[PDB]
Amino acid sequence: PFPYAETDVADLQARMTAGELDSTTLTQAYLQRIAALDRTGPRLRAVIELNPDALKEAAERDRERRDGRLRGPLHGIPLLLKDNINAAPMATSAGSLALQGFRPDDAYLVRRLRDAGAVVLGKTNLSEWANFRGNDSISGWSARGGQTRNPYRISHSPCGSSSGSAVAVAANLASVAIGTETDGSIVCPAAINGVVGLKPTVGLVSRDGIIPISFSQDTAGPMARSVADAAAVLTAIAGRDDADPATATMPGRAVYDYTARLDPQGLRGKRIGLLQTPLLKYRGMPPLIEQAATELRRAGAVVVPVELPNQGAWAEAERTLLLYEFKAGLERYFNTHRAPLRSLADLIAFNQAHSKQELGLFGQELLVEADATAGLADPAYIRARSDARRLAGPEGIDAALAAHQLDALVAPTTGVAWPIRSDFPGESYSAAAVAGYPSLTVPMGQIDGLPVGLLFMGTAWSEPKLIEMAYAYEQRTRARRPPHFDT
Repeated sequence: PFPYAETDVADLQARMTAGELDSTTLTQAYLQRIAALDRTGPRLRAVIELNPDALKEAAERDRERRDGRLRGPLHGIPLLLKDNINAAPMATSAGSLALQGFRPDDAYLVRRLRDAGAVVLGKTNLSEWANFRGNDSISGWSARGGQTRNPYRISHSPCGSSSGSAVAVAANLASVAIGTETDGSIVCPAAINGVVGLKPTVGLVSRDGIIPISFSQDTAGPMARSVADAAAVLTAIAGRDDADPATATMPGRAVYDYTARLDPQGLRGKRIGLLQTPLLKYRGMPPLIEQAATELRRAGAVVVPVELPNQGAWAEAERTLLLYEFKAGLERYFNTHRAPLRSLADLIAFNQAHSKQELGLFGQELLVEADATAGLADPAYIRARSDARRLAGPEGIDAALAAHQLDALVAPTTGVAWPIRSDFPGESYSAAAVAGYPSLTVPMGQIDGLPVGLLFMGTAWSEPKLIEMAYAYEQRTRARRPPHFDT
């Protein structure tokens, strides 16, 4: 039994601080487990590239500790980063063969994690280009990283686009991980793999140094086995960055310790709206969501059934804004970091030239459609961006919260994992993604051995409250169960 399995960040830190564990031991333990479960054995393929300097980093953190120069709660803690996040000296490929030799400098959030003392173990696989490449795509697949597998049943999907990060955390391949979300890419794979996933308000965490899709919806976020671990990571990565204008829009930003919000009485006096959608009747779901509602009520919260105004009405507008922002953002990123590719057209041409390795399972229709967009000055785009944001936020999530004076909206995150070699109606997480509002999924059980999560959504900047509520729910349920491997 892995000696660090299911061990929280605070506990690992306590052990190292007591001199019973050091970063190099913990780091090498994870690396050995990665070799045994990710590269061989069940071949989870959650890790696309190891950091050659992982041991060096861990050893330096230990020397600093012995010298009495601690950096904080994450000192010596090993973590993994989705492969669309820049982090030297590894490549940042977004899973594409086109960027296999592209090794840009650290993204802002990575600089923050390293300054906090975290050890970067490596990069995790993701649906190629964060699943914004083609139609009928396969979640968790990329040309460079292959197919990531769900550890609860390796024949099934890990979902995406933060596939490797969710799987790695669920399989105890690292303490915590960082993923990114445009629309469902953090909370969906987190729920599908039985872990906690938190997508913050757009602007809380800098997007600088991340291969993008949408500046309107994109955001990095923590993935962990517990809410406390996710809160510790958020505390380290949140912050204003001059390179990302969205971070300047945050009201009253301060050096906030989100772990202070880990209140076991966090649901007392709260009001929650249980979203009514067909997902509540998903096979095997009724008992789980009913039990969750009961736990929330017993914890002191009022739970009332509500419908999200404009549910899905933003679909068309969102599709439009993503196409326009993807071309603009990707080309800006290529230029800023001097990538070997200079345009979206170059990428499209590359995949065609390497069709055997890149276009064998599905195409690149989204890249093609995005390349044909006029630009950000197009009236149609401006209208779409405005409509999507309005429908999902002010007239969506906010309208529901105001109608019953609620603190949050909850619902099952999604259905269960499906066979890889083969969209669940009623999902609600798109509202938070499109509104740029915070969402957080917590394990709430399983159906036929496959994890199911409980989703929490709130208005902009409500992370402190969402964490309090999610933690309170988690502490009285402790529903997560680790995956069982054959050998």
